[PDB]
This record gives sequence, C-alpha cells and structure tokens, in this order.
Amino acid sequence: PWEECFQAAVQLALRAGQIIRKALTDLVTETDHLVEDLIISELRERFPSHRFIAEEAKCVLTHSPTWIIDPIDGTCNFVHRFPTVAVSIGFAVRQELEFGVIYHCTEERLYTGRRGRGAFCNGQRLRVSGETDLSKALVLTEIGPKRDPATLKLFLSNMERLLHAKAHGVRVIGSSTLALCHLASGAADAYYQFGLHCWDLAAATVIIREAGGIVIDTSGGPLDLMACRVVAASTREMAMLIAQALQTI
Amino acid sequence: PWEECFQAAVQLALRAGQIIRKALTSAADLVTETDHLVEDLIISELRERFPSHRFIAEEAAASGAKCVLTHSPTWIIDPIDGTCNFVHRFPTVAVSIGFAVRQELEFGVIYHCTEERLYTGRRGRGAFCNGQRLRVSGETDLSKALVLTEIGPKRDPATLKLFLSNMERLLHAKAHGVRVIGSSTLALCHLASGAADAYYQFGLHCWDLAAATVIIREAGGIVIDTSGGPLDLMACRVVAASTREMAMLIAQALQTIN
Repeated sequence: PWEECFQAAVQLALRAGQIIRKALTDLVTETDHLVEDLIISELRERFPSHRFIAEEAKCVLTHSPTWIIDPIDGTCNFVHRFPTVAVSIGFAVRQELEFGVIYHCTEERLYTGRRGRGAFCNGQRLRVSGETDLSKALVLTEIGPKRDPATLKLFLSNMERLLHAKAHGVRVIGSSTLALCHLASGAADAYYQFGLHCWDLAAATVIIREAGGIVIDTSGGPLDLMACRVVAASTREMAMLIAQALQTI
Repeated sequence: PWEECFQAAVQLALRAGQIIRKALTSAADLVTETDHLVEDLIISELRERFPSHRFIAEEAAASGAKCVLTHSPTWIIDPIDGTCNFVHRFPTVAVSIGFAVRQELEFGVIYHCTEERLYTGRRGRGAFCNGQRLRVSGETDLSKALVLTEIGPKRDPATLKLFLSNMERLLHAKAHGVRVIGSSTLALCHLASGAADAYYQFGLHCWDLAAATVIIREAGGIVIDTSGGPLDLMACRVVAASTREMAMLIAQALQTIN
C-alpha cells in the first residue's frame, strides 16, 4: 500500500512506456499483451497477496490491496499512429484509491499522484484550473468504442446540452486517461463519459483529486467504478453544472 | 516566386512559434496580445521584404467579406490557430503561413508550437515534417477511418445543430473514430502525415486551410469542398481524405447548411 510498490508502478509505467514507444514505429494488440503480461507478471511476483483488476463482474473492489491497470489506453490512436496513447497503473487498498501513474508514451510525460501527497507531471506539481463558469470551460470527452444505433443519442444529446451552456469549447482526443490528465494539469476544466471501464479512471482519479479537482458520477452523485461512467471537473460548481446538462440516459 | 519567400515563411513560423511557446508560461488578456504581436511581427516583415505582395489574414478582412484570392503573390496567414487551446494551455496551437501565386497554393508552412513539429509543403516538391517526408494513409473504408473535425468559435442553433447533424451522419457510417482537438491546421497536418484519414468542417477561415492544403496534397491526399466538388476558399468549408473514395464517402454523409 505505499512507496515500495509506487516506485514499482513508475518504472513499470516507464518500461511499458518504452515498449509501446518503439513499437509505435490491425492487431498490433500483441503489444497490449506484452505490456500487460510484463506489468501484471512483475507485480504478481513482488506482491502475491495483491489483487488485480484490468482489461482482463469487473471493477468489484475489495478492501485488499488491488491494482487497476490499462496496458495501453488510446488503442485506436495507436493503430493510426495518432500521437496519444498512455499506460495507466492505479493502486487501491482498503477499497479506496491510493495512488496513480499515467504515462504519455509519445510526448513522454509521467503523470503521477498519491493520496495526501499531491499530483505531479515530470517534476512540476499539478493543480487544476479552478474554473466554475461553464461558459469558460474546455470540456473533454470520449465516444464509446462500441458503435450501435442508439447508444448515440447519449453522445449527440449530451454534447448538445453541454455545448449550449456556452462551453468555451469541446475536445475528443481518443484517450480518456490522457484527457483526464489534461484535467489535473489544468489544460481542461472538465471531463465526462459513459462507457469507460474503471482501469481508465482508477489512476487518473487519485491524480485529479491530488491536484484539487473533483471526480463524481455522471448523476450529480459520487464516483462509482463499477458504473463505467464519470464526470470530473476543476471545481464543484463546474462539476455539478456538468452533471446537470448531462443526461443520465 | 519561391525561394527567398519560403525560407522567410520558415523563419517567421519559427520565430512566432518561439515567441508563442514561451508565452504558454491572468485572462484572455495575453492571448490577444500575443495574437497581435505574432501577427504584426509576421506581416510587417513580409510587407517590408516583399512590398508588392498581398495578404489574406484575419486583420485585413476588415473589408467586411474576404478570402478573395487574386493572381498576384499572396500570403494567407494565421498567426495563431488554436487560440482557445492557447487560453487554457491545451498543448495544441499552431502558426500557419500559406503562399499563393498565379492563383494557386504554392507552399504551406504550419508549426506545432509545443511539439516543435514543423510542417511544410511546396507545389511539386513533396510534403514534410521535421525532415521526415510525409505521406497519407491511403485508407479507403470509412469503417477504419479516424476522422477529424472542429466546431467553429460561434454558438447559435444555426451553426450548432449543423455540427451535431454532420457528426451524427459521420458516426452513422461505421467511422472507426472521431477527433476534435481545437486546431484545424494541426488536424489537417495529421491527415497529411497518415495519423488520420479524413477531416471536414463548415465555417473555417481560408487562412486556416491555405498552407494545410498544399501539405495534404503534396503528401498524397486530396482536399475538396464539402459538397464534393472542387475546393473553394470563398466557401469556408472543406473535406480532406487520404483517398478520393474516403473523400467522397465523407461528402456523401454530410450535405450543407440546410
């Protein structure tokens, strides 16, 4: 539940970070297998008692020390060579998130956060924007990798309401973890999405909160990992305003 | 005309890239300052070195309506593309300098400020990025298509419901993905590099697509009008794919303002 395993996450984040980096050079998904295997394998060895949740009834979090990982977030980008793919390694214990280590492979940024001990990216300490005016917010969001008839109106409509509140703008970059990190750094003021598995927000959650940001459920309430839905923002006013326009549908 | 001018294009994209990159370290106060500095820094030097050249920029168009490309040597400029990103320190802003002659796009030069990516294109001389020669993906199935689009700066049921409908139409086809990064120039350089397959937008100033057009073309891709016909700088709209099929498949999806 601390340091010894946190430094384990950083290097592993780095090793995998190095593995897909020179590999990013339609199923190169073997890279997914090489980086996960390599990470879950070295962590299972060094910490046998620990549990593991990751893109293997899914995000059932116990109270025992567990690891939530995403071998390579931004796989659709990776395919097309579109520079935005990360590695997420989140760590829980007592059924709460302890720390997070996201890694931007291309641009080489090591976003990391730890419960109580602040958030950081390659040295510089992170701190969210603090925006509260929806009309000044840069909102990031993703689209379910799953494409079926009506799971659409939740994208086009959500985007619709949010878009009229006078959002200064809207992004979609093909990577929830990285989008979440833009939130922690301050480059964005909010994020929302339906359909992101927990291994995408476990790491990013400790990071954002350790930078002053908040992470709740799409419905104004608290974050629920088993939900596959989240709404994080710079401030509470912002966050609530987001869950507002947001349609639980 | 072409050598002295192109190298001038580079020097300035760069210098400006430089003065902007530093700036990314308050309100929308400073962006406007930088936009004016960069703009005045770029324009005043070219007008001095080439006192006969014409300009298609944001700060000329004061003439009401604009983007009228004559036959004389003209510079299409965008001192800062991605100013909203600039405001929020979202790492995606560019400087763009296009050059036309005989009413044709001669060379493009777009600089990715933060990522230090310097894109250039020259009629018949190939497209590049930091030395690396560029080439489009050549993907042809809208189902494996990574598509890019941007929403204009304006917000009104008009230009809004349109964006959504087009988005809907594009998602209606099995488009493998959609990206919106807050930069049409950079969105376009990705199409030219192979990192994306298509792009489309209604309401984009012509200075945001002059340089970018030479580049996508010189890389192997095609840039056409939203209706599927020939590109029209006066239309403020576009479709750009890696293949003519991809291109028509996009225009096929969307239609126009009404």
